[PDB]
Amino acid sequence: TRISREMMKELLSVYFIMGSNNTKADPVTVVQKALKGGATLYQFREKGGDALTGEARIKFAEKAQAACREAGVPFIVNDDVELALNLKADGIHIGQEDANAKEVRAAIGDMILGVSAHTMSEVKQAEEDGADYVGLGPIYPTETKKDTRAVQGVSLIEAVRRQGISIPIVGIGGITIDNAAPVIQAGADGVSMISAISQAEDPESAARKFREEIQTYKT
Ligand SMILES: Cc1nc(C(=O)O)sc1CCOP(=O)(O)O
Ligand SMILES: C=C1C=NC(C(F)(F)F)=NC1=N
Repeated sequence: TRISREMMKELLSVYFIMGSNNTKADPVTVVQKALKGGATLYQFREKGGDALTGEARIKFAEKAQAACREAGVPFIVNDDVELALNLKADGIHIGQEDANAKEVRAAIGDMILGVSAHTMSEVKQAEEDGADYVGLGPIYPTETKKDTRAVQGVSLIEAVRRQGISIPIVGIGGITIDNAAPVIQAGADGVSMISAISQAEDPESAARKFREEIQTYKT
């Protein structure tokens, strides 16, 4: 069957997202350090300019997935349903324009399904379509993606919970160790980030601090 709501919420705690172009250091090493530090979930997101393509992309994906397996953390693939199926990934994350969530849910069996949502209606539709979790953002100003909607703070998260919507939620967009707390307090089940860890001088320590911080506010 699909993942349980309870387990999904635990996995979203410290959700690290990264592609080879999000760090000036060795990509594979940064991922391994994030996992060693405490990341509870990892998403393979290789996009933008200078992104790896073809065999080079697959090899990185395979290495990232191996680090995830060895750390006992699920491996999520961004957008590429075919790759997710080919690599036997633990899940897939899709956006609003990328595909038809209902069709993706049917094609991936019981894999974890994540959908990016930005409005109340999108959140409700995602759950109805079969999503196991929703990614809401950008919470704070970001420069890593540079193709996001306007910053929305934690007001939408609060509104969703106020209505009684219980779907697992992860916040994303400009999240740092210093602004993560309010996201959890608003009702999110975790925080997702790229730069806060990928560009940190000490990725392992960064993930560790996030782990402790999220644990504290979820308690
Ligand atoms: C991939 C992505 N999506 C966003 C959204 O708002 O949907 S924000 C984002 C990435 C931002 O990375 P960082 O943690 O470095 O700000
Ligand atoms: C654009 C995105 C928004 N949210 C998430 C996640 F945090 F994983 F839900 N991933 C993305 N790729």
